[PDB]
Amino acid sequence: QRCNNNDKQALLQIKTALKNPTITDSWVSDDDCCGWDLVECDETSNRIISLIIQDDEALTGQIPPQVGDLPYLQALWFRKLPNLFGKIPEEISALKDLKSLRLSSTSLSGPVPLFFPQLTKLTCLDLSFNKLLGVIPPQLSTLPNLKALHLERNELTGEIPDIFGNFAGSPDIYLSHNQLTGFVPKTFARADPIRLDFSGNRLEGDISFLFGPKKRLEMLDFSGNVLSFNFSRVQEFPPSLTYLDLNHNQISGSLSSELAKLDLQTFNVSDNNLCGKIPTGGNLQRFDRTAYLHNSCLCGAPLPECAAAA
Ligand SMILES: *[C@@H]1O[C@H](CO)[C@@H](O)[C@H](O)[C@H]1NC(C)=O
Ligand SMILES: *[C@@H]1O[C@H](CO)[C@@H](O)[C@H](O)[C@H]1NC(C)=O
Repeated sequence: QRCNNNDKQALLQIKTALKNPTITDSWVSDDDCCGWDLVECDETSNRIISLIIQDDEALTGQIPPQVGDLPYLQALWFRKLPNLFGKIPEEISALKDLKSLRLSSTSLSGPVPLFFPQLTKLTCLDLSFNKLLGVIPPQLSTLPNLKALHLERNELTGEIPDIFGNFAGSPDIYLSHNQLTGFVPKTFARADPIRLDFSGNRLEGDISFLFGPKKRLEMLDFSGNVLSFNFSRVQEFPPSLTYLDLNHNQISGSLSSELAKLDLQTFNVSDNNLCGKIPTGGNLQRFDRTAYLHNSCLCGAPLPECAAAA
């Protein structure tokens, strides 16, 4: 045939372990498993290289450990399974060929496991919208080929490890809606990511070293933190910045007039300690007043005109 018998028996184990959910109805010992839904075989090796279990509210239990028994997996997705619980099983460490691991929108908990650096082909690592706990493993920073890391919407505490600025190739990082504390590491000055989303944490201090004219940054969201620095020290911006959200921080100083050279699509500095005139140009008078409310003394279009004598 085509379907490898060992890949076949592992899939039949996983089906059994999940209590024959409906989404595995295609998994019949009649038909070649390469034919089945949710899975993909390689063209040459004919091994299972893909398993996508998604969007099934009734599916109850843990990640079956027999996922470790599909040794040629390149993509393993468990997404939008609210009744999936327990911890990420240690067995995923034997999946040396994964490029895409997405375990997200589930009730997976415990610590972020420590074996991910060993998964050297990883390009996408998405553990987002779970109940993961404790600190970020700094050694994740050693993966050589990551494009994106999603740890957003868990229950992670502690600081951003210094070495998280040193990912080879500067992948996008999403840490938002956790309980992270301390400063953004200055190692991020040397990183060139396209997107960063650290919003809804308890981060403090400065991020001025994230901006600057040779960076390829397009999207920055640090809204809902306690950032406390003088925005006047950012006098040049990454030219392709189109999304900048800093609402709900303790940022002070004033808006550089260099902001008017950006094609900003999204812009929000509401609920800060900013002062002085909103500069004229670019898209700045195109944002409605809600991008600028709850500041100390910003004035001008679209806020009311500057009134020094009142
Ligand atoms: C903030 O930084 C700039 C230059 O880096 C300085 O000129 C300015 O007065 C400082 N602002 C405040 C409010 O301390
Ligand atoms: C800015 O943020 C506030 C708070 O999240 C929100 O209510 C408001 O609509 C936002 N405005 C813009 C223009 O993004």
